[PDB]
Amino acid sequence: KETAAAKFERQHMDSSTSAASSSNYCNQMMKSRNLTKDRCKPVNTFVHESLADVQAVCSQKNVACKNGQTNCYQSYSTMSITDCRETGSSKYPNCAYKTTQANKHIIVACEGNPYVPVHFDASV
Repeated sequence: KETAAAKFERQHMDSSTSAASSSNYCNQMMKSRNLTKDRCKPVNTFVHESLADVQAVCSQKNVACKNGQTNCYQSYSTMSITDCRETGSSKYPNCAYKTTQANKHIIVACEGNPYVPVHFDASV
């Protein structure tokens, strides 16, 4: 099994780097995190912050999730994020990604006891 909360960290957390290191970053991380095992996950975002920092977002600004549910929260501060979007030459099993670093507010769905992030919703 893999808890909702550990799957979030596996898919979205990357505190070991402060930014998108190189153009190689996405191809490497997407595969590394097993995001390219059943298909090429089209898009994925990695947050370069500490796990305490991202968890604290569950107590920040409450906003509507893209799905209409209401358990989403927006971060008061912008965080360092790396955006990975699948290219055109990307053909499974050879998935390809364009790495894109930025600093934006993250929106995450939170749930549970403790109330921890379980889904990345967006960034603005």
